[PDB]
Amino acid sequence: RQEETHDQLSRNLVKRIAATFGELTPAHGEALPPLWHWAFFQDPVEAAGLGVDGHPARGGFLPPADDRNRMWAGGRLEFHQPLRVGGEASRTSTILRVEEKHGRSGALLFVTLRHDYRQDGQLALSEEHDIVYREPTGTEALPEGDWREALEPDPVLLFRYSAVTFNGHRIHYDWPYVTDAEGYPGLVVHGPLIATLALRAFCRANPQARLRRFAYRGLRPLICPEPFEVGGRLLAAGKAEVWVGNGAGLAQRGDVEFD
Amino acid sequence: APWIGRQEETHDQLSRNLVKRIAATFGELTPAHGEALPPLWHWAFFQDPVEAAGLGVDGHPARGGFDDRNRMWAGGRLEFHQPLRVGGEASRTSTILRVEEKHGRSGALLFVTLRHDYRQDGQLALSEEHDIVYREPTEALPEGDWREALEPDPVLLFRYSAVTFNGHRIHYDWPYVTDAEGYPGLVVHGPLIATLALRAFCRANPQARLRRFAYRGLRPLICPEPFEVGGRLLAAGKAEVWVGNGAGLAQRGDVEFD
Repeated sequence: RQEETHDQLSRNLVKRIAATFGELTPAHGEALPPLWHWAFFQDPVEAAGLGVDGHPARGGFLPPADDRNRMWAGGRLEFHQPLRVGGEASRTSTILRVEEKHGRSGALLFVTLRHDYRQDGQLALSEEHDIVYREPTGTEALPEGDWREALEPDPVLLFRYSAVTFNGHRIHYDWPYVTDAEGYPGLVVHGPLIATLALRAFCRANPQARLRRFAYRGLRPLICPEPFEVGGRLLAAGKAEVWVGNGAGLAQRGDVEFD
Repeated sequence: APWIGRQEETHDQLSRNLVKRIAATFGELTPAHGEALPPLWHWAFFQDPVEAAGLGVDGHPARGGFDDRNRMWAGGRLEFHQPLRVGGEASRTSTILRVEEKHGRSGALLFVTLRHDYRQDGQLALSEEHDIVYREPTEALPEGDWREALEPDPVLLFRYSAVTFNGHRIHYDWPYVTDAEGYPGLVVHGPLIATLALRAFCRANPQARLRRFAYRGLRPLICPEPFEVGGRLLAAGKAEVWVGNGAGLAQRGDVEFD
């Protein structure tokens, strides 16, 4: 069940994430910005090990030759101390739960991974990640908030985010595939990309906040290159909500707790 | 004022986490800490990407010496002094060696040659020239001593762009590469097929100690067309390598070794 892997949070890759987001590259020993840890702990497989969608070949939990579309659906993180640039870190991972649910387009499989990240023998971060497999497929409207950021995705941004995460999933860069093969209108803006943007905006609007908890859940896919915004609002001291959306409604919602 | 001769230095760590991603892209073994970085994998490193706001429309950094022309990796030459070590620090000293613009009947052609010298632990490890061409949008496969058959796909191309953190849209943005730059499909990277061509030479001659490699693109290789790499020995310590398919050669190169 449990698997422990290791990585260096090396500055060369941190530079590439920072450039992707248009942000500064922290120096050795400084805090890895929130959710940039997704660029690390990658153990990619050779092509023979890959599935048609570019991800690692679908394993035992799925039926043979599963045609369903895989999606990064949401997750939850608990923040204890920042991981630090230039240091090593271990990730202890486990499949927490697998579950069949009944979706709008048919039955969808829900996989929840749990990861614990340690540095210098201390737990820095705990995460749950929800992965969904669903069949080829009226959200809440964009509410008013205390901050907002307008964004305009393009394929270079999406390609770069896939690059720093070394995610082979073809829905983020292979336009003929994402349309003809899995039936989307165009490229999908990564769930974790917009989560990072929404959390980043909260932090900008709240620079003294010290993150304790972040939850995010996708509602509908965002398609490149349609403009969108990230927003949020304080609900109470140390409590905020965030969202990602546009004129067609919200694509992602999330919850922040902080000190 | 003179564009050539301005030296710039950059530093990196040849960290194994990115070596694993290169190894996976190529389906090769992942060298252990402290072993040799395989030939031409140095291209995954020394990346100083620019922020999204300083990117040109083709996904490369914006042109400072301006504009609408296609940029292409034309060729290069390398001299191998000693292998770079996985896990070590390394430095690259770079300069513009030569610049030429010709205003001919097919538009203006801008040719640029960069020089890179790579040092590790106070020793020169590798020297490189890289030829870049800017140009307005647009032989048979010989018999040899060795050959390898290859089928490109967009994941491969995406992965090679990822490890080189190369934003150029011709390697992954199918609507751009066709409509905007006039190719028939995704372009298989020159450096990628150069790595494949040299790697197949090293496979067929595992005792060969590389001294020099030269490569030149001849025509774009388009994904997903099957292609093959090969080459043959010309003389003691001399080989030629090539990349091509039924449609003709896409790249040639020369290997000197001992």
